[PDB]
Amino acid sequence: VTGDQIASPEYVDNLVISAYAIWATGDDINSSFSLWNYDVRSDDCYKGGSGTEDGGVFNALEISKGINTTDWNINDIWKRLYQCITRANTALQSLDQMDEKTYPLKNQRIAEMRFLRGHAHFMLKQLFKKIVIVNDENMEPDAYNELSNTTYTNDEQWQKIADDFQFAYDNLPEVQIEKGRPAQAAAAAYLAKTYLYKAYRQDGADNALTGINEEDLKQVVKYTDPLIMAKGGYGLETDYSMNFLPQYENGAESVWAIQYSINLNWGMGLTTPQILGCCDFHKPSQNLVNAFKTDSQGKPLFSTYDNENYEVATDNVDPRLFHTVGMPGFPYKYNEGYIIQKNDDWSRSKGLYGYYVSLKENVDPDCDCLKKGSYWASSLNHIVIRYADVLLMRAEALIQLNDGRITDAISLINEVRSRAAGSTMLIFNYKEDYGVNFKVTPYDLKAYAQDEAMKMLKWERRVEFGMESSRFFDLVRWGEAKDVINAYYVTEASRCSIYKNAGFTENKNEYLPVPFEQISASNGNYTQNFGW
Ligand code: NA
Ligand code: NA
Ligand code: NA
Repeated sequence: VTGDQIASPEYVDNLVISAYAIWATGDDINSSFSLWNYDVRSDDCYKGGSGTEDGGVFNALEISKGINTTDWNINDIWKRLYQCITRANTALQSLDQMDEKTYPLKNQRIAEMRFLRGHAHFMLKQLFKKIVIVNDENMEPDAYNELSNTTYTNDEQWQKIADDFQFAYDNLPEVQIEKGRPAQAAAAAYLAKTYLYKAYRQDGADNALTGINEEDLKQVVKYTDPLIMAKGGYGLETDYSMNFLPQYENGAESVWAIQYSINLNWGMGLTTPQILGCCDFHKPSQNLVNAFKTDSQGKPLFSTYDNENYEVATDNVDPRLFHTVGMPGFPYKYNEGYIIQKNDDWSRSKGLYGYYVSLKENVDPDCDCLKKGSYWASSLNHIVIRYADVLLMRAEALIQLNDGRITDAISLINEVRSRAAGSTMLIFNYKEDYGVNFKVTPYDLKAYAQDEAMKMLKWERRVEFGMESSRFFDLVRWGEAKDVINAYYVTEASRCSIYKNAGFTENKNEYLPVPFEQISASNGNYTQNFGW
């Protein structure tokens, strides 16, 4: 009955499109949904910019000192991520009322919105730990006003996120024509990722690891099953570099990505190098550059890598370095017209934060995909889930299960590591032209003890996902952020003097404080993180 329809298809589809759109337009230069601004806490990178006071709140995060519950940036990322949840919930409110006879893709669209809701809650959970679960799109103002971030235990909060991805897995198609819409495999991947983070229990009052749960790990293994992934045709790109190039978007490795177009990615506006005039943020560390060094057999220098800086002429190196970090003497993003130098064209801080450039989010300066507004921004997609992460999540789970499948996990690591060894498509002249000694070899498929296998796993993550803003979150997952980050502060202070007085406090700095503005507005319903 035409005049009795509260919501037409067009209007509901517009709500759905709006719920996607906020992922491209809802963030900003100091609050990117990549969360790069927060991964300055890791051993992968430095804040950059003009100096320590250019984003003082982010300097404080970088060194773990002088962070406040009231900091503007902390409240802002909370609010921006909750705005994404609000839009997904608005769409669901209308979708729930639709008649499938009128709107045949009702259930699939519901699944899309639940997936987006899960994406936002997952990132909030990584950042803040103790979060509000806003999963009732039909909630009245009174119920809405009594929401709390301790209604659910830590483990239950992870379960609630998983529940959204589970629905999504159960209801999404295997293949999407419109690639920004998640497919079944993307829900499976994110469900697995949720269970992986859930498995490393923090079931006590503080942020310490209390156990590693096997049932959660079995869910990771279940939802990374290559038979599931095959239904969507997902797999490694032929060459690693293709993950980060405009003409290779939506490939087999792009399990799920945010779609930009010439809607540019303004949230990366600060991370362009100084050669474009601004802003030199998000700078690879010397520690990360050194982590690409390899031994005479093509393996990581597990205990010695960081003792001397990478030296092109003499050292074996992983090709992934040259897709991750732009270094002095080399082309910027594969463009021989822009050779990086140790000078003020390649530093906004006279060298304080060094001369490395993060390549992954940057494009060829001649790209038609690159525009200048207030800042320079491109249409390069942001991949939330790369297939390499599926394989390495699977390996991690298998290694933690330690139930006779560590050799299977090594085989998985080797699919990623072998791919890196061959990844010279746009850098194949670097031996002849620059003296680069490429050497990466897969591991022998023999019996490894669990701790050795886990070391190999962590190391493969390090070189696979440098500068992709999950390194800090991994260290917290693993319960070792204080030790790894404090050791990095000690070693990196001789290279970047911003770390002189750095120091991480365990059972405090594993997460951001819940923002005070939020606590205050909740009238006692929100609880602060341990140690804050
Ligand atoms: Na850092
Ligand atoms: Na690349
Ligand atoms: Na630079």
